[PDB]
Amino acid sequence: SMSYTWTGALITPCAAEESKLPINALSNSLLRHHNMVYATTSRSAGLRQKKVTFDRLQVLDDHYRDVLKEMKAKASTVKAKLLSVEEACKLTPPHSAKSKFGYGAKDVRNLSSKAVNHIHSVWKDLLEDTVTPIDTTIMAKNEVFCVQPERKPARLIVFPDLGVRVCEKMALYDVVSTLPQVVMGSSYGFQYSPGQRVEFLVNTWKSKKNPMGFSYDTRCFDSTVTENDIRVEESIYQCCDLAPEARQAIKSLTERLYIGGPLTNSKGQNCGYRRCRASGVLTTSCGNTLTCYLKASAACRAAKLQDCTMLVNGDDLVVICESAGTQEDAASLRVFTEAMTRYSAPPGDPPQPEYDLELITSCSSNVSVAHDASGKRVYYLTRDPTTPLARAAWETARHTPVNSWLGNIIMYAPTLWARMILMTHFFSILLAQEQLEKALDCQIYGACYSIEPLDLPQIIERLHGLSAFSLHSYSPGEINRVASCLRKLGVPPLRVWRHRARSVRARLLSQGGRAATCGKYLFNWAVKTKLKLTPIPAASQLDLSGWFVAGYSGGDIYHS
Ligand SMILES: Cc1ccc(S(=O)(=O)Nc2cc(-c3ccc(F)cc3)sc2C(=O)O)cc1
Repeated sequence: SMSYTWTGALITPCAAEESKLPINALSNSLLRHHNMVYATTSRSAGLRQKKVTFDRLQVLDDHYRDVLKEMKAKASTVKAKLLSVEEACKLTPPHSAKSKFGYGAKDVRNLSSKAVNHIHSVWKDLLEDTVTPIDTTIMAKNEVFCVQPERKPARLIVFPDLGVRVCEKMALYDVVSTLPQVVMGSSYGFQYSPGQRVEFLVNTWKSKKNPMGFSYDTRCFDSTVTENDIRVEESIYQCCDLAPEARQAIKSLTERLYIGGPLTNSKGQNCGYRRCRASGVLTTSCGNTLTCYLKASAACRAAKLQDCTMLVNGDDLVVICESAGTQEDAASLRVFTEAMTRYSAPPGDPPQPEYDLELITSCSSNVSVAHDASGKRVYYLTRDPTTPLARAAWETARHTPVNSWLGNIIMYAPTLWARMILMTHFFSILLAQEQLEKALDCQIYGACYSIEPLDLPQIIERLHGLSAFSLHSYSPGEINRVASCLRKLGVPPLRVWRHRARSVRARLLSQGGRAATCGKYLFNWAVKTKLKLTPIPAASQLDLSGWFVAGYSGGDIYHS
């Protein structure tokens, strides 16, 4: 079973593509080494196709079936509801890819008769037809990165028509939003805010007599997902207490879309056929998480890991267990990897045991420690700032659908780099354009949110605590990583950011209201004589319930 079969037709762009970093009057204030930043384009799609195309083989043992039985038992306690057409329409991002049937996302959100009538016809077809493959479009993603030691090819996105996507929501939004946590419990990563993820990892690490942990990187996970895997996923969904109509729709979507289907480029030409995970469907996140959890849990048993605790976020996996010594741990990991491989999940980078929690990277992030105003140790989530800064550079010269700088500030507010650079840089820009009150779209765990920059102090306090505005004395390793990134990209030093931050702060304070609050809390680090920094009122008015519940990457979800 080949993950993909190709016809030879190219994966084409739907518009002009820029690979080199766009430069404007503000670029140099952020970084000088422009040539280090690039965006992937359809021109490298061929390289990616070669990487993701291969045969899959699976050998399923009793551990695999035992874990699946446990998962099904838990799934049977779930009761999910079908979404109405309007509810599903409201979850559609305003700028989602238009339908080829005469209507767009805007029409969907407005509940226009034409869009609504077509959605109903698609739904009706799903109930009556459970065998005809559904068409999908394949595109090369345009993403920004920084040249790495060891340029990456564009990732591929595969998605069905807008009408089908709305139907996916009606049949599965509730399921993908609630089933994972019930089945995986504390191992389900998307139920945690950054701070809660740290808490879980730290408490788990402390729960072992001699902790040992490792991250497991499956090589091209989506391509390793087999027909068996996708049918097993469906069998789990079907354990739920569902309306018969939902069961039919889920069965149909699985047979006609999730298992595989024809691939069409932006020009309308047949590019080939997919027999693996589609990266752009509602169940991509839930499905990968379930499958990764199933295989990893079985592998932990096959390798005889002692008290293994897992944390899974889609294809991202981390395991923390009881150490049996350096030599034995190395042996256990090899067996774990052999098991994963038998399950069709071979590693890209071979896993290695770590005995220092800070050195374990999962979800492209790691736990580190700093100190608050009181001098107390505070654990927080951070990550290598390279990609975040590369994308900020792009966003500095071009307006984009997703403002990664905002999402990164939200998720990494306590970090040295987000505070010193991202906050300072963008608030200066917002001030100059008098766009402080303009809400911006960003993404959290794949879902899109419209957020007002002025609400950041409230958001940060609620999610990270007041200490996020006073962290200092960062770790040697974190300091070295940030310093390295600044040199690599050619970013101005601390003295320059502090100077700018003092100016931005002074300007915000003069604005009063929420702006003044942003200046007081976000930039207290820049002043020589720090201020009070006490709780904030309004903060408790924003509804943050739903932000960290489930993953929706590739799911075309809008939460507002
Ligand atoms: C957000 C923030 C908080 C504190 C400071 S600081 O200058 O007081 N002290 C500190 C500055 C650091 C630093 C390290 C590497 C760089 F490439 C730039 C700055 S690390 C640190 C520390 O306290 O451990 C700056 C920025």
